[PDB]
Amino acid sequence: TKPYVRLDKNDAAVLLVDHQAGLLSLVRDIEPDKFKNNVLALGDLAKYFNLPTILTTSAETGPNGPLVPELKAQFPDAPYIARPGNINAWDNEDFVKAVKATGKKQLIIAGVVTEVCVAFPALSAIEEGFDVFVVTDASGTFNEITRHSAWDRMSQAGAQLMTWFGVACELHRDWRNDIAGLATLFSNHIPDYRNLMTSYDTLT
Amino acid sequence: TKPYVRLDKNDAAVLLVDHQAGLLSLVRDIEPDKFKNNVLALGDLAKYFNLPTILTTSAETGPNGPLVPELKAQFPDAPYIARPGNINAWDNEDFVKAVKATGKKQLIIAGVVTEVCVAFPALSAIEEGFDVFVVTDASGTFNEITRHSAWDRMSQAGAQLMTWFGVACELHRDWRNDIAGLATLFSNHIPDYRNLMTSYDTLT
Amino acid sequence: TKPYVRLDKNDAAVLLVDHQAGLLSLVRDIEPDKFKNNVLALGDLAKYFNLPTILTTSAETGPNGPLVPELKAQFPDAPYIARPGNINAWDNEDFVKAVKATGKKQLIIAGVVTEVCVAFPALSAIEEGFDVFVVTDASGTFNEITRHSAWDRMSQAGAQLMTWFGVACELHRDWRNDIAGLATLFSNHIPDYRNLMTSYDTLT
Amino acid sequence: TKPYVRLDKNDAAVLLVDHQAGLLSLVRDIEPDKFKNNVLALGDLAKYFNLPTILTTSAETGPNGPLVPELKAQFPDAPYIARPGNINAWDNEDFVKAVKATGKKQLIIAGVVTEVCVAFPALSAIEEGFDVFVVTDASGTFNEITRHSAWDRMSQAGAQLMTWFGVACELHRDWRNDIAGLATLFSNHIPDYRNLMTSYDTLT
Amino acid sequence: TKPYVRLDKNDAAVLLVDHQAGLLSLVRDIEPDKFKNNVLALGDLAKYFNLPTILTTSAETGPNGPLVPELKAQFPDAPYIARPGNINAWDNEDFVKAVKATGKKQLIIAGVVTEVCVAFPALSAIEEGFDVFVVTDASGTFNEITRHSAWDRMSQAGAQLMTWFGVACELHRDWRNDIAGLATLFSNHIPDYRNLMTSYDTLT
Amino acid sequence: TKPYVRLDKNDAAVLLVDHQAGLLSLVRDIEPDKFKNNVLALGDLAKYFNLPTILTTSAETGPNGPLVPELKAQFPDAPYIARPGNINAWDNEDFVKAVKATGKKQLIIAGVVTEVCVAFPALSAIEEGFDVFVVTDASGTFNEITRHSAWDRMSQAGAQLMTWFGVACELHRDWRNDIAGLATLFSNHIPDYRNLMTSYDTLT
Amino acid sequence: TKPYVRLDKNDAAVLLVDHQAGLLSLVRDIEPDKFKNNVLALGDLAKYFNLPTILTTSAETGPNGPLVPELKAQFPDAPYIARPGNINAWDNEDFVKAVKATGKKQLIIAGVVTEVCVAFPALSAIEEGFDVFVVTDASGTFNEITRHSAWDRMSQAGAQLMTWFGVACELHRDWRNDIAGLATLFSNHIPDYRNLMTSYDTLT
Amino acid sequence: TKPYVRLDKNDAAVLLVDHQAGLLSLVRDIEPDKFKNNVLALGDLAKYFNLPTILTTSAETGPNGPLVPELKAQFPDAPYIARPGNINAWDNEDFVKAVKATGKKQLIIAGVVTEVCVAFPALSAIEEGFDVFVVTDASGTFNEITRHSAWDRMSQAGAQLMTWFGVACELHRDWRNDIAGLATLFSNHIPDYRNLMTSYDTLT
Repeated sequence: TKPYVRLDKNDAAVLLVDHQAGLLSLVRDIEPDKFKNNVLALGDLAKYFNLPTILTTSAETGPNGPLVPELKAQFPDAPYIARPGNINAWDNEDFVKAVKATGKKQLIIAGVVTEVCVAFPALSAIEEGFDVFVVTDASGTFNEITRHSAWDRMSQAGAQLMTWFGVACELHRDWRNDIAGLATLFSNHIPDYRNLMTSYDTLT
Repeated sequence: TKPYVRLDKNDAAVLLVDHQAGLLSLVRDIEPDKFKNNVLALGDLAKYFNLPTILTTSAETGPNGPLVPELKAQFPDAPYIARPGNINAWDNEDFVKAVKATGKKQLIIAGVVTEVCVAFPALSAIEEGFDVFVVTDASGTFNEITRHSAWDRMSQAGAQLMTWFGVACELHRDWRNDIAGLATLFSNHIPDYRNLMTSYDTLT
Repeated sequence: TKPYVRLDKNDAAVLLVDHQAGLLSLVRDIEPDKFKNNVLALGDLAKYFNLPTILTTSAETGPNGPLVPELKAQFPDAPYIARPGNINAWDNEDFVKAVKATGKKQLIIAGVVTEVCVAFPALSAIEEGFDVFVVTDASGTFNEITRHSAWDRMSQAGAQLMTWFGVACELHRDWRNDIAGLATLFSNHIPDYRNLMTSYDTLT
Repeated sequence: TKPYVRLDKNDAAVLLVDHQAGLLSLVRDIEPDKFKNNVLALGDLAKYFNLPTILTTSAETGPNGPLVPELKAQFPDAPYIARPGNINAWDNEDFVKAVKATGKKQLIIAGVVTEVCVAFPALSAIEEGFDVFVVTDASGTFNEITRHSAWDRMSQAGAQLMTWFGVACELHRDWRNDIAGLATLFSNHIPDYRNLMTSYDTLT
Repeated sequence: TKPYVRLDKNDAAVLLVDHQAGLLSLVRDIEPDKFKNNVLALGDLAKYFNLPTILTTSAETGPNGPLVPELKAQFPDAPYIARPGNINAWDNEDFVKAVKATGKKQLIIAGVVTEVCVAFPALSAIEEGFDVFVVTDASGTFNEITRHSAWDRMSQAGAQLMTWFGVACELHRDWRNDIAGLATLFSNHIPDYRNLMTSYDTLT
Repeated sequence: TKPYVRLDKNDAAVLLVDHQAGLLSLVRDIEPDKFKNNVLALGDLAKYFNLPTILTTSAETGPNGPLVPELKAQFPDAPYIARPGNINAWDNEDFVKAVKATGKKQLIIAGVVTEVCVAFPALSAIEEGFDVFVVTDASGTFNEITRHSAWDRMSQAGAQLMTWFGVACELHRDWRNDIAGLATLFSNHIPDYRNLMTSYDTLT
Repeated sequence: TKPYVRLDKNDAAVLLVDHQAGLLSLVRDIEPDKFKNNVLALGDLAKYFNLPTILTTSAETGPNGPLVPELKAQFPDAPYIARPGNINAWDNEDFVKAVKATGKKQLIIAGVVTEVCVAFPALSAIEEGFDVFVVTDASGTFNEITRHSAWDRMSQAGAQLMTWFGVACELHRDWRNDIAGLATLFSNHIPDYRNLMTSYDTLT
Repeated sequence: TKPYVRLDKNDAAVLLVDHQAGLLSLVRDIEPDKFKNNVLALGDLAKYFNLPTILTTSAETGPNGPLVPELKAQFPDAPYIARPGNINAWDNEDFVKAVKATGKKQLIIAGVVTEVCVAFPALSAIEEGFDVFVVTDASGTFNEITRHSAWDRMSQAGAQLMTWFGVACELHRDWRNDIAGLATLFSNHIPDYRNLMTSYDTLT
């Protein structure tokens, strides 16, 4: 029937679009403590799984502000495309070149705002033949209407809507591949899971 | 794959349907301060991008009331079709004529109520072969159920659900085309963005 | 493109499924004051537009309770199928016979609970070739999850999700067909509209 | 048109995935009192309808914890696959073997978390040709975003989204098949229905 | 300890302040169907218990609009003070004179907006020595912040916050005083109670 | 300063007012699964701590319905006052005589609806000198406005607003008094605690 | 009884504390469109009623940012105290001296964040003998918990919780004092009122 | 008037009650990411201001679980009272002796669950003459009803309801006392503030 097009840690690249200091103030559909944790979780999983990662920003030398320091620090050697004008990152030639240079068929995309910086390149990438996976809990926007309208638009085009924990699990496939590593990622980003670990660890 | 059918500032017309004084009191799915800002934002972007715009009202000489003054004042030369009876604007011959006279393939539609004044002509237009883009945050209705039911119906038919900021960004494409102009539109309609500008401006 | 399959007052029948006194206590996804008004609005529009209407109940001589008095009183000559056991009304031969006897291609369906008494016959009817329109604001269920899951299932099958005011507007098409009649229906079921009428009437 | 692919009590198996003590603490999209009742309702209906049932857990000898006692106690002879590493149950050979051994075409799936333990095997099963029915109110996850993203993904693939009461009704088809039995299931899991029964019973 | 200052049907007057057609459009803290039902319930109970009732409006010949027709029709002989400018009804001499002429110590107050038309006269009345009971569910305002701030202010001054059903029960005291009358009031304004009545009646 | 007037298991009585099958359908401020669990938790703790308990109903032979079976079954020897007309239970002589016969200074009260069946007797009791503790999560009403207004009124009079778990902990004081007993109460009424217990037990 | 301590336009001063561009990004308990409108409404009413107004900022030459431009522009001659370190404005000598120099007994306070920049000086002022009125809808903070805790603290101390429209009406007292002026204030800050005005005006 | 009883960094002690790994799973009134951040923020501010801090746990060798690792690690020399049975920490002699040994008049309290582990000792402390400040956003419970009922009870007794950021600002008083220190605390626990800092720093 419909094939299950699942994330393959050897055929996926991560695109982090415009998670900038100024732009994050516009994010109100997901509260800040949760949003910050989710964005950092996504960066950590990209690093953990060793997925080619591409960073891009929009007019960072203005109100939009610089890329949040964590991402910059975490991916010092990753392609960093500071777009001076193109709103849709896919319209930037350097950006597309970097994406295609990863040689990956699957693109895991997250950024701000959801309906512009994520949706535009997601739609462009789908037209180009890529398998697109949107991390909806690591992408932010004005409110639930701007968010849900974007979800509808991306889903309609064929984008798979996923969340960071789901992304990590589909990529990892098996705990035995590295229990401690995945457990650390989860403990660092899911207070409830960390608590379960604490109790289990002190008891055993 | 699925082509990205994106807004083209040279191939799009804006249809503002029944944003009337009386009818706005029926809008309860989007709070008034946000709704007013969004509707005015849509009018401002239509003017900014110079998109052929069509205004229409339903039984304005009754409880429905007159078109909100801002729109009337902003588009004094635009086609203004006061429909005496047709609920679906597409059933009004003058309305369809005005729409087709714009010569635009893409129609950006917003109005009240979402499930009637927006959905009916959106569905009619899709049947006629137009590419329809619904501005969900500049369209209002009774509640979330009447709204979401309409979204489902329009999406099912092929309408692209968008929000005003997304619409502006897809139309503009590149900041460099006119930075100050887009920045002004954003500053006037996004308090958070205006604040970022204020801080940046006083510092630089 | 996709044809706009709109309600035709001459080709539509209304199916009111299990709006029973006991069963209404299970409805918690739509608050009671709004739900009661919406159900009565649907009955009033069915009567106003003279649409063949079919009433049905499930094990009414038990906890489920009798059909709410208003509907019984409003459609004294309509087919009334008290199903002794079949959960999906479409599984009741008398019910299907009554539906087909209306000779109508379009079926406007509402009832309780949304995911069972509305969804089951809606899906059965779609398989039989009928054009189905679900009145989502006149159908009730346990909570938003049971509701939204049902919406997804019905939409997936091809059901058009609509709300009562939208249904009335698509059926009427033109105010001039009978202004006072439609205005009365609206005034009786939309407090906000009634208020607009009051102000307009005392002023003119 | 689209066939109504409805649950058949003779052609359906139930898969209960990772409803573990530790993992249930991660469920925050559905409040605990409702979630517990729903999960137990699903187990009770599986038992009532005599549907082949498969239990599976993920790294139960760790923070994830043991399967909740109720399920273990209710299905002592059911296949119980304690997966030591595979996140997607479908990747476990014993699990798939047990599923296929039931000889059932329809799979009713529920578990935690929705977007991983339910979605992954649901998608895998759809690819294998099974008719999948997801019990959305007996599956739990972090929040509404992780949940709704998963719903979109499963629906997109062809999964039918259902809720436990709907599942029971589609399976039973007719009250007369066993009134007391279904009534007991409902009374035990729907406080509102139990109240209707109490009043009716004391009066009659 | 603190005395229970309860409503006495022989020492209470009802003040209905500014429930006008225009002003009701400003009420967004309580949805319209519920609000309409609650206001009409309060009018019905005032009439039922034969309580001296005072109607008052603010600049009714302007955007504020006329008093909702039902109240005017229900209390044709009640004092009706059309205030031409005084915002706080207590500042209008005719209004205060009317309140004092009732000879009642207890004042049941409701109106729109709650923080102005209800709060101002309630605070004035408390200063004057009256026992004030505010009907919070028959008073409307902009949002929950304007509402809750007013509740705090009124409660801080000593006003007793009540809701229409509670008001009716405190006034009635005993069902046996007139079962049918109170039952009718409840049936007409509480859909859930009406349903209970329908089931009970058809069975007995 | 202000003395901590805490629950004393030897000086407290429990008043369960009108938790009737019909009346529970009116409870919409607290969802049914949680509400049922909370009411049964209060009944369980009253039995566990051997507190003198008084059951009372209002017009049970009518739409209001019988007392929920569990309470009747749990307190077979408790005073059971079927009030034929008095809305405020304190106005019923048998009720007050029973309360006073317990000899308890502290009264733990819960019932439906909170603003009438709980608030009225609570206010009456406070006037009489009793220390009143309202169990807000085992008392139900129409919505949050009817609930919060009642809380304000009760708190204003001096009632202490508590919830069942807090009630249990304040009465118990020390785990060591009977660990297993309190643990069982908690396990039976708090799914999260039960899960903690399951994991801990299987591990130790 | 308790005196109604109402706003007197001749004995009130307005304190606008820290409505800075940077600090406004921290405000998430009230959405931005509404918040901006409310802050500007308060500034407009302060100017309209000619109330002595005091502007103050905290570390404006840093992340906190400059005062929003509108307030600066609207009150060019008002005392403007840039506090270099004192968090509670009352601890700044110039600030207190300015407040006392107004000679006003009543202080209308608003600012960000509500639990610090508003609450601290409000509590200080109350201790000093001033009558404090907090504008809760023109004060912003992190979330509803930080907000409601502050309301509790301020109310507990004796502050009167008000909202901008209520503030305007209490100060104005009578429409006839200047109908057009108050009407303009309302029209500019309440979309629903503006709509009422539009319909009324076009009709008359 | 009422004195402003403000936090004094030299006369305040911090009581962290039962923030245990198991018990945190019961916290559902505040989402986990925010709750974790708030608890860690309170621990950080207690350490920053060098306030005598007391850690206490309830039956930690059981389902309740161990104290979250961060608090243990942050306060290695703080009194740590493992209570073997006393639910209200004030009933534990070592606990009270430790509180009194600090010599502090003001007690900043936080813990889980708010209506038991925080409320009980807060009420006990108030009776003993202490000035109690409850950190409502670093205290967790089952839901909003259990939370708000506790707030009411604590406030009624005289406790001051505060939140961590407010606590930090009231203790600090002046930025100049140590700008970098307070800024770091804020940056580490308020993503919005951190973003403001990032933009400001890169620009200056």
